This record gives sequence, structure tokens and C-alpha cells, in this order.
Amino acid sequence: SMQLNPESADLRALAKHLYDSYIKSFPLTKAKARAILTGKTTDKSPFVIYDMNSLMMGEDKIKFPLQEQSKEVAIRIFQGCQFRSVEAVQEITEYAKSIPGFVNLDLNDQVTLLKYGVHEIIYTMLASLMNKDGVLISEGQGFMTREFLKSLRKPFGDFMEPKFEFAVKFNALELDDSDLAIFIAVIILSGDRPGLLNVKPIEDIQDNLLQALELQLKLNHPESSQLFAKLLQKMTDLRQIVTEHVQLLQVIKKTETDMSLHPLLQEIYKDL
Ligand SMILES: C/C(=C\CC/C(C)=C/CC[C@]1(C)CCc2cc(O)cc(C)c2O1)CC/C=C(\C)C(=O)O
Ligand SMILES: C/C(=C\CC/C(C)=C/CC[C@]1(C)CCc2cc(O)cc(C)c2O1)CC/C=C(\C)C(=O)O
Repeated sequence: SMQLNPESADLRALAKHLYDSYIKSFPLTKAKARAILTGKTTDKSPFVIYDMNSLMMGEDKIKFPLQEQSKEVAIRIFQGCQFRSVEAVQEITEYAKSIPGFVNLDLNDQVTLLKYGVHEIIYTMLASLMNKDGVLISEGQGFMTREFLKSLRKPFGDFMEPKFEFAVKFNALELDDSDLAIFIAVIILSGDRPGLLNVKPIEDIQDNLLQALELQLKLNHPESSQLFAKLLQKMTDLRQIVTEHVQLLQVIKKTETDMSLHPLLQEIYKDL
């Protein structure tokens, strides 16, 4: 069974390092998101976008567009989501640099792990900002309803729904930021990504993160012995969400020309 030894003290040290770096890299933590979503925050309520009227009032309220603002609502929303995804790529990149051993990997491998990892991490962390009713946007200053997003014309009405479906089930696991910091690191350090140069050093880092994660979960969740196994299952699930997402982006690229795909996202999508 579980032991207090030097190995376990090192794994707890790693968990703390990752948590501290995760806090630094991602201002809106799950703890803060949940406080807003339950109202248990003392902060001002987010502005709620639940219909076309409150979307347009929202554009006046929420600050975070030359011929962008000429496009129909669904495209303005979709383009906004793309920009926020690119900001998320930047943050997740900075987080990865804090993962011990990551910056010592060959720079091409660092880039490959991020290329194939970032969307998995985006869907994981998006769950922190979701409840069954909607999602927090612009770092908690807004809340956009799930049914409002579904109401957008085909094919835009379907692009968030699979992320909500993932989030309701993921959120039932009741992970906290301390758990997530390690989970995200595990996903990034996946040795099976296409086109990696040096698989073994990545596998060696991931093995240590997986040990850190299993110990964190045993300590932090006395009421489930299944949680580690369930989280390995979520890692495979996320690869499905991303596949499905990419196919939707194809359908959009094919059917919905006169609508710009962010060049950086194009680069990432190339070989997913
Ligand atoms: C999934 C999505 C938007 C990502 C929105 C988003 C910001 C997700 C990441 C959530 C985290 C990582 C949570 C923590 C956090 C804290 C911050 O302080 C700031 C941000 C951005 C943040 O983002 C729309 C569909 C994808 C598109 C168009 C694409 O890809 O084609
Ligand atoms: C659903 C989603 C982003 C909506 C992005 C959005 C506000 C789209 C609407 C864009 C338009 C129609 C265009 C101009 C504009 C500017 C604003 O400043 C505010 C709004 C509402 C706005 O609306 C992904 C999750 C985002 C997170 C966590 C975040 O961390 O964001």
C-alpha cells in the first residue's frame, strides 16, 4: 500500500510545484470559477448572455473587429471562441515550461507535444468554467448559456455542445486545481504523439507525473478508489472530443467559406 518515503516526498514536491505554476499560468482557477457559478463569490455577478438581446448588451458591457463586426452573430461568436482558444494556447504553452524536464526536451518535441496536447487541455480546463446551464467567458466577467449557444444556426449550434457533454461528466469527478495541475501535465507529456524525436525522455517524465497524480488522487479523494482509472479513461475521451471538433471545423471550412480560421489554429489542425 501507500508509504511515506523519499519517493513520496518527491512526488508531493512535484504536485506542489505544478499547482503553484498552474495558479501563475491560469488566473481563473476552478476554485474561483465554482465560487462565481454558485454565487459564493463576493465579486460582481458576471453579465449573463442568454439571448440575442443580452448578447448585444454584452458586447457593450464585457470588454476583453473592422469587418469582423459586419458578420452575423454566429460567426462573431465562433471567431471570438477562436481568439480565446489562441490565448489558451499561449497560457498552456507557459504552463508546459514549468513542468520539470519539459524545457530540456528537444524544442521540436516541445512544439509537437503542445500541437497535439493543447486542445485536450482546453476541453479539460473549459469544464472548470462550465455548469449544466452555461460557461464563464472573458475570465469570469460573462456567462453564456448552453441553450443560447445551441440556438445558433447550423452548423454553429453544435460546436460547444460536445464540450458541455464532456464537462458535466468530468465535473462529476469533483477534481480540484491541485488534481488538475497534474492531470494537465500528464496529458502534455504523452510519448505517443505523431512525429516525436525522443520518445523515452517524455515517457520517463510522464511516468513520474502519473505516479504524482495517483498519489495526489489517493490523498485528495478518500471517497473514490476508481478516480485514477476514470481519469486515464478521460484522457482517451479527450482525443475523441478533439477528433470530433476537427471534423466539425472541416464541415465549416467546406460549407462556410467567407469566414476566417485563425492561422495559428490552422497550423495546429494541419496534422490532427
Ligand atoms: C473551445 C472553444 C473555446 C476555448 C475557450 C477557452 C478560453 C478555453 C480554455 C479555458 C482556460 C484554459 C481556463 C483557464 C483560463 C484562465 C484564464 O485567466 C484565461 C483563459 C483563456 C483560461 O482558459 C471554442 C471552440 C474551439 C475553437 C473555435 C477552435 O479551437 O477552433
Ligand atoms: C463560448 C466561448 C466564447 C465566447 C466568445 C464571445 C464573447 C463571442 C461573441 C463575440 C461578439 C459577438 C463580438 C464582439 C464582442 C466583444 C466583447 O468584448 C464581448 C462580446 C460578448 C462580443 O461579442 C468559449 C469559452 C470562453 C472563455 C472561457 C473565455 O475565457 O472567454
